[PDB]
Amino acid sequence: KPAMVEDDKTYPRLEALTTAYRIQQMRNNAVTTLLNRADTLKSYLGVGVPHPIESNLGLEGVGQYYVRPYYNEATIDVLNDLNNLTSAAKQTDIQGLIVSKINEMVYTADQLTGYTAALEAAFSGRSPKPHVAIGTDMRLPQYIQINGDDRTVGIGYDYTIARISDLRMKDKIVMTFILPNESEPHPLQHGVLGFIPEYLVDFNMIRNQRIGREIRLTPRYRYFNFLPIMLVINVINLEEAIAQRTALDVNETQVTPAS
Amino acid sequence: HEFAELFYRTYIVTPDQAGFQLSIRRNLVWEGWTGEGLSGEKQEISKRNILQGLLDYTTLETNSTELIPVIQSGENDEQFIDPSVLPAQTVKQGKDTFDTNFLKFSENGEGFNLLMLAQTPSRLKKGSMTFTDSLDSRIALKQLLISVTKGGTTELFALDVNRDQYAAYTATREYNFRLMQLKFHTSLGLGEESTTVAGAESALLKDLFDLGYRIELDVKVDGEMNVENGNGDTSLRALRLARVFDKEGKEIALTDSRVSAALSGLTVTGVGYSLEARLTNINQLEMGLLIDSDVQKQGFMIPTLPPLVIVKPAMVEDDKTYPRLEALTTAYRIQQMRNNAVTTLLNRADTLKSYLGVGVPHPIESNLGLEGVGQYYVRPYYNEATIDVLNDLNNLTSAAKQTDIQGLIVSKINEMVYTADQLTGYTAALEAAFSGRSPKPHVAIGTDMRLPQYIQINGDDRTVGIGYDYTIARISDLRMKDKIVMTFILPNESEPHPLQHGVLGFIPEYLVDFNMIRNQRIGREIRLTPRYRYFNFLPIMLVINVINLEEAIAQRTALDVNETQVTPAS
Amino acid sequence: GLLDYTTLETNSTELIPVIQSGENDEQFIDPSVLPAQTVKQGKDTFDTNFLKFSENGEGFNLLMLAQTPSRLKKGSMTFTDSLDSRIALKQLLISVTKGGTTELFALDVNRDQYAAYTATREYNFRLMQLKFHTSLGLGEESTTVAGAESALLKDLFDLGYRIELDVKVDGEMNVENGNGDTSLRALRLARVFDKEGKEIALTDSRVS
Amino acid sequence: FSENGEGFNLLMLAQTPSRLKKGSMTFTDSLDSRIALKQLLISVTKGGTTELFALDVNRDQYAAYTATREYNFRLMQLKFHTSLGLGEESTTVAGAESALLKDLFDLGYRIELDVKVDGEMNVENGNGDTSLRALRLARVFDKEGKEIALTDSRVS
Repeated sequence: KPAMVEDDKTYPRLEALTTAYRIQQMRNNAVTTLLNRADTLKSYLGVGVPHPIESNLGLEGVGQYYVRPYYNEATIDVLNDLNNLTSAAKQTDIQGLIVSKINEMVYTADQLTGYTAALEAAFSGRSPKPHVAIGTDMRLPQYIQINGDDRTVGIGYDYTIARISDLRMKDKIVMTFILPNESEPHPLQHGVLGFIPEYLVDFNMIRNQRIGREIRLTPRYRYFNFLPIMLVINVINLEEAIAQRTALDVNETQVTPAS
Repeated sequence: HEFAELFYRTYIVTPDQAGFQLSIRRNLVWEGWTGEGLSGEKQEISKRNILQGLLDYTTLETNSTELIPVIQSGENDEQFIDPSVLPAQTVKQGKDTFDTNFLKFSENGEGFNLLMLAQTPSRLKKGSMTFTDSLDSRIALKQLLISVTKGGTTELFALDVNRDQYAAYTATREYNFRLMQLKFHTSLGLGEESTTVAGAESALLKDLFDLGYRIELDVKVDGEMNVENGNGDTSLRALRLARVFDKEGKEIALTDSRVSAALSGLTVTGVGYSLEARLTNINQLEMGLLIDSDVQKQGFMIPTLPPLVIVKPAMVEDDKTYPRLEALTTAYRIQQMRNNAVTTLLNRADTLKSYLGVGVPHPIESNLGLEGVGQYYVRPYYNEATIDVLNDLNNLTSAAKQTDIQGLIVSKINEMVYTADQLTGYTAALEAAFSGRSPKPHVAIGTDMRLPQYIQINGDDRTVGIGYDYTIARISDLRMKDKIVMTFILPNESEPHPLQHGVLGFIPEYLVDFNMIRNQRIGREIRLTPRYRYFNFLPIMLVINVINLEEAIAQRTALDVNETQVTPAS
Repeated sequence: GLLDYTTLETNSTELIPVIQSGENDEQFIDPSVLPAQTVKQGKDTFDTNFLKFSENGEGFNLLMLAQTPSRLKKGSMTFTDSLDSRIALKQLLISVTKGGTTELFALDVNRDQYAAYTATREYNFRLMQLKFHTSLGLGEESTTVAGAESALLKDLFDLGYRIELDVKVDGEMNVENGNGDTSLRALRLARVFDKEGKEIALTDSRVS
Repeated sequence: FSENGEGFNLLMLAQTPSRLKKGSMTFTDSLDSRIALKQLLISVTKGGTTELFALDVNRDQYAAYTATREYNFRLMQLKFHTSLGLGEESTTVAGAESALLKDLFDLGYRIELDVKVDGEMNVENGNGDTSLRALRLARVFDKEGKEIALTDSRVS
């Protein structure tokens, strides 16, 4: 801005600066880290293959000292995997398919990772239950939230559901196990946010024979990942199944002689 | 009447203005400017709006502090690898364009100078390599390029190494004061789907991969760097095949005949590496992202309309030639408040077909030929859909058929409303433009006299959506027959605002009564001059068409079973 | 009127150009390019066309054209008839030529944000100005004469490419005299669009 | 007079050598409050001979730019609607009396041309446009301040 007249019209108040900072840092870097962690787990562990504890040196996370590595991927085809008998009950059936699949994924992960044993070993005098953290886009959660007659989103498992407007996580469901009640880094957590505060420094610069006031913020933050466990599932072709009705996969018993 | 005031809020104006003018400030983001060193380009470049940043991902991600190696022909062609193995890659930071390649390991050779090596065209004008360039606290490897060779065929693997056990430079307990070293010892695993660089699945390890096997490559690399003057050297110490695994993660001896035959001809060597460093200057010589604001202000003005009058002989009272005074008022109220509004709505529908295409969003300030100031707060969006209830409705019993059709149509409405909220970003616009509370997007449903009773009887799966409010508008006009029109409406505001769908430009007019001896006759007349117009702001709307409604009710359509290829026909 | 709309909505004061065929022919486009159409006001039917752009001075008098036979029988053009607060371009025409083939499009620029005569205070005190600069788009599945496709823009429309024409039009009008003028300053295509909303260069093989 | 295609960026056009040597100019390099037409260059042609008359049209009532009530908030417009004349003793190239208009000047006649020039200018990045829209001869004046008919034998 010009360094002879204050201008709150071209440059707004400090709030615009702070909110631009807040958006950039606290959303885009985190999304990059999460998706890159997904991709690197894909690259190293294959698909759906448990690994012996501390036998996968070459991928961060002190969590590998307590839990077997595990990454699995799944695909839901709502158009070809939904069951209807009446148009009035289609959304409940959609919820049924999605919740049943997520429950199956959670149970299989808990089965082959042995997370319960690690959890009970790490903390004594208490036996908490594994907590599922689920993130997704701005359209799906209300197809997870109950409507009339529906069952719990994961039986016996407590959960949290998050909202994000960014367009990578469109029709995406990402989940893992975390500890909600701890504020200091543990090997069991998914990751921690290393943070170093920045203070504002405002002063004049003479750049290429200039006269102008300059405002600078240098951020200091870094995202680290601990638990090498995560499940990535995507749902495709939803609105078509909602608008176009499918029904009644029928398997003939070939009593009409062909076998 | 309900309909006209539903989409067009009444805004009254005194007769002393020819129109109303709006002023809106926009806050926008953009990097680098013309100045006078080149005075580059006419009509300059484009500037982005910040609100688009909430939905996009390369809008804010900028890097200028990164110290990436840069090629200069005839200057540093010796420090880089031979480009005959891998062609140089192109990278962009700031506004410079240049080619890069992986730095190579040298054993007995001289160390390089990372600080100097990363001079980019932006720096050179700003000054070449002054004192106060100091490397950041952490410097780490990102990729390693090992050549797995099978029978003369070379495949390069850009193994992402930035994420691993130990790649962060560590301060030394002794020796000099700023000598940071690299002590790198681990095994890097090649997964069964670990792709070759530049796409393409690994075609060499397929033989082990088809059996589901994997190889363990241990890597022996050391290095050192000075964080004051940018000097340092790195050397590879050892690299060889260490272990081979099965699908169960059980050690398999290299002496087995099959794996040994599959491993015949395998030699692995390290080609080069790439190293990340950030130039933490305390004085700094970058221009960040410039932030400004611009103001676009619009002029809206309101004309008159053709007059209406009744004439009658000026000696008598009549209910024959003139019933009371109410006739003109009723005619005028029709004139104003129904046909013109409906015509405006339909013309907007046609216009949005003409411009936006079917069901495709556009970025912010993507078009200016569209009417309405609301175009700066949301992506434009127009989508249409039709439901063939005859070919789509589910029938179980003849008793619940109306409930079934109601559920189908309401589910379709929910789909469109939710996907509109997803694609437009209207929700965040409401969150921002008003800060006292976060109101739910208030939805209005306008349609003819036919449909509404098939929308609300009983058994609503979801009303119009959870936490959504609705208002049902009904009208008798024909050309709206058998359609559904919906949009987004603010019920709590009265003044012009970019989040209104429309505002009814209205100035009062009063009766004109006096004698005119014209055409050489005498009569009493009542001149009525209406002056109003409809002004609409928000460029978002959704429409739904229904066909075969009569066909489905009076003819059964059930169970389009989908036989799935069990009767042998493949 | 309760059911149909056309039983009402009468015009009797709007000023529309009228062909006298020999008395004001110079101020219309020639009939060899676009045949005149018949329109009705009140009980009077007549011919109308588009006012030619003033390529070289010679402004036009608006009241000299708006004598309908109903106004002819009403005697001389009344001296006190003044224009309304609003005067705007109701319809803009474009002619695209490729290889000698001429086609006309009807772009409805009515009610657009930058197409209303605004009061100007630099000259006199009853002068209205027009200042028209925007991008007039052409429908990918519409905009031929009232919609639908064309015979010269197939290559873009089949793949669905959208064209933006930048327009520079300036105009002035006097709401007491009836003298006014209108001129086209510049007219050409600048950008080409698609579904994705990202422009394509004018040098790509298909677009070129 | 640029009419079609690109306009002109004035800030590009004023890159004097000293400005090259000094580097770059400061932020928000803004134009003058007013913009003026310092000269209008018209050409007179009679039979194939062209003579240039440099009419300094500055300080006439309508050579000033004003802000628009639409578009951007920095766009200033130019509307120059007036009559320009060429006289016997007014400053002109090849003397106050030129060769192509000597006949009228000897008869004491001075010609008046109606000029209609309009334009656009922005004071933020230096881009703008101007177009010549109308220019012809309209009235002829004698040594006595009364308009003479164009159909009269001598003037015609």
